[PDB]
Amino acid sequence: DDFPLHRSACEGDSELLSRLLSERFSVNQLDSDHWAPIHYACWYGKVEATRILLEKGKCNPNLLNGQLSSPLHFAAGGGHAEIVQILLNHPETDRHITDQQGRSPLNICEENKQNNWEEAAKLLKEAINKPYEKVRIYRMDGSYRSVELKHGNNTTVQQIMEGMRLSQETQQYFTIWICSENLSLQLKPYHKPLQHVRDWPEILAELTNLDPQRETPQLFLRRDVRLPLEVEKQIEDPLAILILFDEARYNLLKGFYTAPDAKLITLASLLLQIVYGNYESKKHKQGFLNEENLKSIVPVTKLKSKAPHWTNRILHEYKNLSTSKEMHHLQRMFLQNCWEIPTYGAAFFTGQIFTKKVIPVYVGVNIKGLHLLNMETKALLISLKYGCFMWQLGDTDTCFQIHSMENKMSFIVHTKQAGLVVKLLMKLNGQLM
Repeated sequence: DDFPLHRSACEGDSELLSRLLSERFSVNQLDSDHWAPIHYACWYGKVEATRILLEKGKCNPNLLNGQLSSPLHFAAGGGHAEIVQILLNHPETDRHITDQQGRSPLNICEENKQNNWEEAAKLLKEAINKPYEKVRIYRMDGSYRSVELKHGNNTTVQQIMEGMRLSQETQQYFTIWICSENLSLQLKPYHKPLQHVRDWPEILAELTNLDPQRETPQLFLRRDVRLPLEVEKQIEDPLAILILFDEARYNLLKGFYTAPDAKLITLASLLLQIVYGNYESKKHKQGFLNEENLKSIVPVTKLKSKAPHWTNRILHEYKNLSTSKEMHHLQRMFLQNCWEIPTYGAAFFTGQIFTKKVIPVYVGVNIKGLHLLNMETKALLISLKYGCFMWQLGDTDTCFQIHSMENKMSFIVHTKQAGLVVKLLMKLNGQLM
């Protein structure tokens, strides 16, 4: 390895640097000096080399050295004003970054007094006036909150949660998830969400067989999968109720909540009361529950064949609600009906089982146990409470096995998320010592 991408950067050969990027050379590879190409470019003041690496190369502007220094330190340290301009204009830049010795870019700049250090120092000082960049944090009702990014893309989940306008009690129920259409991951407090967004094609590559160009990740506020059901039952905060509710309704409508028709009807009636208020004879009597507004109160998996024969039982239970009142009281009742549902609060993973035929399955894990849904129909294939089964990862970490102590059925789920599943099973089981 000659490290030609690195050499091209400090030599300032733009055309060479650009071509090497297209020829699939990595922008975060560290050479034998533990330096990435952006470090050479910023140390030696190669303006155009840094610009191409940040833009075409889509390099992390805060990418650390082997010795934990940043491009901004090298840029400012060498007094390369124009490169400092560029880095500060990058949306992901962490302007509160510190090196291995807790020094700021300004500290190095003012000390070394190299080149255009005076100009670089001005840019750094009046960069404090700049408003921070903002990331969108979505809820399951489709809405979102713009949160200020203190440390650019180095901003952690915990720091983002502090940016959420949530009290200490409404906050303990939720955390940040990174989710595309067909992969959802709950992040830990120390994780950096925008790095996961950045590395999303590689995350999909490790865990799924999905097309990265057909999946687009976003950040979500979502129920903590670790939240004990016994703790949730004590909840009484209106905002915390609303968020859990909207997420519950979301799972309901998509068909992830499996239950007898009586339960699904009870839920539909509660949604009618919650959305439309009290029942009135002129409005909702006949022809009211058709395809269009049935779809917002019943599972989509029941909308075609099953729901059209529920309309009268739904109207009855809806009428009885009109003859609780407050909005968060009603939504709590909804959750009360959801809590007894087997797959409530579950994280879902995708996999396959092989009957020696090939059945694609959702793998659900919650504080209750493990659950398998047929991927197309969302039908509940198997539901196992903790204590009633055991799990074991496969040789390759590409599958896992489950042993039923009573049903004595053993089966193997094939999935590249097997590691995440086994890890999560262990954690949630341990909460029940």
